[PDB]
Amino acid sequence: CPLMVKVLDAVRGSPAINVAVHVFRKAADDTWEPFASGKTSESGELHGLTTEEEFVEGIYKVEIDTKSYWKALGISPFHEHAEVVFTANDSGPRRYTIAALLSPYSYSTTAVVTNP
Amino acid sequence: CPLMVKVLDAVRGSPAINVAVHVFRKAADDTWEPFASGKTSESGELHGLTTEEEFVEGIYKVEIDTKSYWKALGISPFHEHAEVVFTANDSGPRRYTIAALLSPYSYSTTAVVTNP
Amino acid sequence: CPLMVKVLDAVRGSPAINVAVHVFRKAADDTWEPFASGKTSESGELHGLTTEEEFVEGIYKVEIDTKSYWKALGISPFHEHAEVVFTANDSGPRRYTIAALLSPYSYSTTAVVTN
Amino acid sequence: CPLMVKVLDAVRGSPAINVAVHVFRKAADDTWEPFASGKTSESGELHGLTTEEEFVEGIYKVEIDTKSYWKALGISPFHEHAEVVFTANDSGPRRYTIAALLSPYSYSTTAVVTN
Ligand SMILES: CCOc1ccccc1-c1nc(-c2ccncc2)no1
Ligand SMILES: CCOc1ccccc1-c1nc(-c2ccncc2)no1
Repeated sequence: CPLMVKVLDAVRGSPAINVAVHVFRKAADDTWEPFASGKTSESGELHGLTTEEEFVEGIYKVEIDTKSYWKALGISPFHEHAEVVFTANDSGPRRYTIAALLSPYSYSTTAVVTNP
Repeated sequence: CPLMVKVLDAVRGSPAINVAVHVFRKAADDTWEPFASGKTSESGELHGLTTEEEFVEGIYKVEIDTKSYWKALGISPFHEHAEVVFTANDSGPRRYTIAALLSPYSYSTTAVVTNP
Repeated sequence: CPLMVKVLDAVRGSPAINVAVHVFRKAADDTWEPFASGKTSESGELHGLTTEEEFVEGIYKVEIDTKSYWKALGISPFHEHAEVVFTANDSGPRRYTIAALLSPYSYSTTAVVTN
Repeated sequence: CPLMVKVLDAVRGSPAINVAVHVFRKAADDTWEPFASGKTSESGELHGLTTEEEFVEGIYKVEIDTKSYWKALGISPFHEHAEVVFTANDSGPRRYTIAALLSPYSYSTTAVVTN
């Protein structure tokens, strides 16, 4: 519930299904520790990444594997991935949705942050 | 169910709440006939605009009143509105989501079209 | 020089070349009167639309013929066109650039207003 | 000339001026080595990053320091930075422009790859 990812396809006008997403958290030593991962559903959504307990304050990186998606539709895209890096939960727990809209040579991302 | 509008605020990182939306349909005489209207909810969504019966084939215009939103947050924006114009249901009934992401000097829009 | 339009293609990663663009000014009776038009260049730009003398405060609509663009590339598009509607205000900077980034089911637009 | 970066501000409708940009090339051991950097100009552009000789095929990362930008304007931002990661491929056009459109909780990026 606290971290959700939504991915849309701007070419097809559809959810981007079966998109791999990897989440990292910056460790004390400044390396990126694996935090969670998953694949978007048939609605382009990925829930279930983490729990309120696990999702502590920190700097998080959400890596959306856009290059496998375009190639596994038969398209050679420009970007390797879309990376979204942000500090989370630094004034207490929030719920974050990271949304991404994909084209072969472009993407946009936005965050929706709500306080439960 | 067949036509939904979702509006997000890129400054606040939130749904864009209480955004007025007007939908028009192009008439035989090439004028824009009022079709439906409403306001986004606290989740930035507007459902209930039309029914499968009412939502026939045609050219539709979804006008999102972005200028009242920015001003009624105390911001003077650039655009008068965001207009999304498209042919609908021309190969049979589809479900359309029109999404818009707003900034004072910019917006983006995408469509998600699904076949029930 | 006061009004320029820049159009980009998010599918091919290129300027959107030979796109028709029509500019309208809102008239007293709430109708849209033709103001300027042209086709984007090889760099996706359209210059020469108006002059400082002609470009007075008011409500303008920039209609980009995205459907013809995508059709000419063999790609099925969603929108009839992209329309960007804005007020020109003399209290703000002098030169307006209307930029649009096109995909078949999506577009993005922004204004760069500079002195 | 082969690599340019353009940054725009969607809140103010202007170029994003004096934004720090760092470019990295991926090394054999999967680490990111510094390649080029600078600050955007008054037109939101950064030229002069590299030369044709230096800019070989590979994986590049363009990190835009969006958080400092927004802080200097007094605006609370979401992202630490914006990172654009791509492969340079010689089979495609010669000149790369990486464009980014910034908002406090969102950004858009596109590539314009031309000859
Ligand atoms: C939290 C975002 O959730 C959504 C949920 C349902 C449908 C769409 C979205 C969504 N739309 C956009 C959007 C992307 C590009 N241009 C305009 C809008 N980003 O996310
Ligand atoms: C003001 C002229 O604009 C430009 C001039 C030169 C090159 C590129 C651009 C440009 N990039 C974008 C853009 C839009 C949405 N997401 C990312 C980028 N819009 O315009």
